[PDB]
Amino acid sequence: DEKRHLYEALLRHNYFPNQKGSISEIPPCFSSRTFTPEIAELISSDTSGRRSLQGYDCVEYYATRYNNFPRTLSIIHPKAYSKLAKHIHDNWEEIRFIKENENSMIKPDMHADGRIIIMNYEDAETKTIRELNDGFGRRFKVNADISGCFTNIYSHSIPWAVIGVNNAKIALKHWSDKLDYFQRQAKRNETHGVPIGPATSSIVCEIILSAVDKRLRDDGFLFRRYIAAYTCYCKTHDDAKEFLHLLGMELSKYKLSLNLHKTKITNLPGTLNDNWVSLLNVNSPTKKRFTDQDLNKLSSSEVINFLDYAVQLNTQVGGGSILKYAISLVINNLDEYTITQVYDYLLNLSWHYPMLIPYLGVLIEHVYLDDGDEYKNKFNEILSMCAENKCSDGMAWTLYFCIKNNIDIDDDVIEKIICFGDCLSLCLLDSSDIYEEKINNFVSDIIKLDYEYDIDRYWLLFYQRFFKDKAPSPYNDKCFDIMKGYGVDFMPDE
Amino acid sequence: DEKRHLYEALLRHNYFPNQKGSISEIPPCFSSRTFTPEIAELISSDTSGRRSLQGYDCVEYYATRYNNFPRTLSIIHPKAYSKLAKHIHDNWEEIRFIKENENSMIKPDMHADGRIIIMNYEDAETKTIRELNDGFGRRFKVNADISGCFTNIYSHSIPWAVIGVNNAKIALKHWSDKLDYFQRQAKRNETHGVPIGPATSSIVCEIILSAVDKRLRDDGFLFRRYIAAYTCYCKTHDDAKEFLHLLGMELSKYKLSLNLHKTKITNLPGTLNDNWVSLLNVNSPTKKRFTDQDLNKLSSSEVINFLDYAVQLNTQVGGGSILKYAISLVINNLDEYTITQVYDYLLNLSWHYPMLIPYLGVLIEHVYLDDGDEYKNKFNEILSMCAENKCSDGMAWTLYFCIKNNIDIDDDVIEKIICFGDCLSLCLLDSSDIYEEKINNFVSDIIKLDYEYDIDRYWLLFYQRFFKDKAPSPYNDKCFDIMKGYGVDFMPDE
Repeated sequence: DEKRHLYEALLRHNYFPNQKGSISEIPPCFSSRTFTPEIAELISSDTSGRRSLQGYDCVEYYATRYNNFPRTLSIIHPKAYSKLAKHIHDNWEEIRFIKENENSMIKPDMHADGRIIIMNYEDAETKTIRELNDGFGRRFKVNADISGCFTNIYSHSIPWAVIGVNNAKIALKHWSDKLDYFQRQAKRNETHGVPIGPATSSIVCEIILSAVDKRLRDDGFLFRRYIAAYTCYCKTHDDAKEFLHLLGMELSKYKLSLNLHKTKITNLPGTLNDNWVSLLNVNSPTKKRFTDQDLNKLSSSEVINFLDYAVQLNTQVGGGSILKYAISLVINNLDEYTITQVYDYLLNLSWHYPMLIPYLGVLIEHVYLDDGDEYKNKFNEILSMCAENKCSDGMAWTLYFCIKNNIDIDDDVIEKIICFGDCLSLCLLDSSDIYEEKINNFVSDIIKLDYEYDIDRYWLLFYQRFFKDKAPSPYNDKCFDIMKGYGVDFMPDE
Repeated sequence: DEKRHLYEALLRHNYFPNQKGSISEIPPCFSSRTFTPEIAELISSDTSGRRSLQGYDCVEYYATRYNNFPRTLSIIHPKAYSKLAKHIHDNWEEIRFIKENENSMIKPDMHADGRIIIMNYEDAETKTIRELNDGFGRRFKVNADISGCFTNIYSHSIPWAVIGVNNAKIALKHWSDKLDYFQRQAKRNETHGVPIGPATSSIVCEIILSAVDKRLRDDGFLFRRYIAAYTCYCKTHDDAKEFLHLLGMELSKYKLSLNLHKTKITNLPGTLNDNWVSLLNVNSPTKKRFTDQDLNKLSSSEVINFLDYAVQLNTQVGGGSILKYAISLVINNLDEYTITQVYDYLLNLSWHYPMLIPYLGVLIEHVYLDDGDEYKNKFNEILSMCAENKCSDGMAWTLYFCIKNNIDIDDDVIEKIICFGDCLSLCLLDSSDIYEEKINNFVSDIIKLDYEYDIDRYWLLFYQRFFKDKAPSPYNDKCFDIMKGYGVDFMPDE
């Protein structure tokens, strides 16, 4: 069924931040499968325990963007998440109108892997044909962005999108009001904001933005939405300015607004992709597939020169993720002579740009890591940099490389891994079991605070220790106990 | 006393958004004096009525910045504001540590006019001497900004700043907890955000940011804060990067963050002001005062050419409010021959840039407005533009000009003044009394909603109608009644 596929997707696949489909933002050690929908029903049914704080906090995760900026992905506390996912499942026949929207490019969809939200998933041919087809006969292309979107979505506006603003205000139960309550329970009983990364917040965002899409559609606008980005194709500048006005009205009705540093009108014909994308692909040494693998295999100077050219292009343009695109272009066709050189270049690029650390997972088997302890000092210097810059995805990926490849990790860099206080980093140090006593000091400092929001901020670490019998639950409810009795592990093996 | 001066300042002077000291963001028709502290005590003492919604909403006001961007100033609902101001007054001996901070340039201070928060108030000589004195011997100048500041200040972090994060978490009454509650009551019982414009939110921001200033001070950094902007003077780039790191830590401890599109390191010697400021002042035709007024009086071509040069400079740089600075340079020395020409140039500039509309209040007596109904169509075309662009300060200033100069206003532009739904615009239309019946339809649509937050969004309009006996109170509490019985008028005459 599609209800069952959504129920699997909300918990087994898209609970953790898993929207990016090329490389994940979270290392593959953390997996949210075995958190089955029946365990979510049992958690929702459980009513024990008393909480002194309204709502639940989230395990935080600062992922690095192309400009090294942090984006705070969140792992919802699972007692607050099981109710939210179960509510979205039970109400799916009244929610699936977001699937029938045609202006939302990334939306819930029955993906084969098990997910429902995968950004940048559709193939290049259809994307090109759509871009030309919608750019047919038009003069201007308007790009608009919602300012926060994740930051300031109003949860009380979830019924406003569903049955209208004034009908919902008069009505103040309906399914969308309980959805608003359950979404609020996900993040500290707070009206504004949604945790970034779970598909439940993507569904909540799609529900609110589908009314905006409906009103923009009914006024005859050619437009597409990519999460919070609206692209409009306009025969004249009348359409260009009036779409911006109507989008501003429709967002302001649901308390949202437009990012005016991201608004720009560009005369068609522009570029189907961004300009740096075609600059890289035109100069890519892999741009032609030769149908024989020896020809497809690249040389040392070819890959290195393309990587230098990508570095200059990112310094000179910087409009997008130039390094990640360029590295994905050359990463899978490396010859054995290249692997050490491109590996060290990736070490250089991963230090300077910590979002490039996941690509280091491709080469680690082919590179002989023992060497003369060069890579040993490299990964620790990266770990120190990720501790310094407060970057969670680079820290977690580097620690996944350190435990998976058994490379030792220094004490002084751990002094800042423990002091940074990223939860997912501390779960990796927790799964190592060598640093049991520095982990114990941190969790004891959390418990001695007697602040439930900090325990909810480190619920993944606390649950991993409780499931590994190294600690008891810090909660008086049965949620951790129902998780552990059924075998829920958020750091599972194969 | 200073307690009494603060008590006057919170309500009589800095209740309404009144922080800018050159030209106000709100027209002078709206004045918050006669809202005396004794009326605030009587409102706080009153306990009658029942509210179905937690907290109170605010009268909203989208003011236009230099890039035409809106900033949502708020007028707090006065039942939620009287308690907040009275709480800040009673606790002033425990709050006045923000006055003793030396890195906060704009902070509570006993100003002569009656205010405590006036940005851009200190004289140019001291500012120059400070800028050179702090730029003594240093290589780099770091500029950093808090990302939202007003948008995402965490109210629960008000005790965290006051007695420490962990002490406040263990303590979960103390004065800062009730301050957090009263600040939450100002905006819809919401944890995040502060209403922009009242001095109570400036005090709340100063309380939280003073701990950041204390920690940055104790680590030996030369830095200054302008609301949410940190400028640091650094002997090397070590200081430059480490100040950014420490400021990021101290803000993240109190849940804030750094605006990374506003972070930049510039090698000293840079510019004391911004570069466009010296470009305008070097080319300003008023840059030398001649001690005789006939020499100080400017000609037609001089002012017009400087205004064109300012328009090109703003198109070519755009880094700051070039038009407002240039117009303030020439506005007060106009000769009688200039006044019509500079008036029409200001009409052109006010249409294109609606934040320049307040300068039209200087020239309106010297310009013969009857004419051939040219200015009549001008102010209505501006009113239509302000309705279209959803700009509240331009709308309110243009309406203040229309009622004060008795110039007629068209029906079709009022069709969008009523449809925009800015509260302060509708209070001007309300004070006119010609459009009593279109106002009545709007307030009846608000009341028929039975949503208390919309009534709180238009509390100023509702109170003005109730005080003018044109409508009854829409509240079951006595707050409006205690206001009206003592004569509180938010649109007072002289």
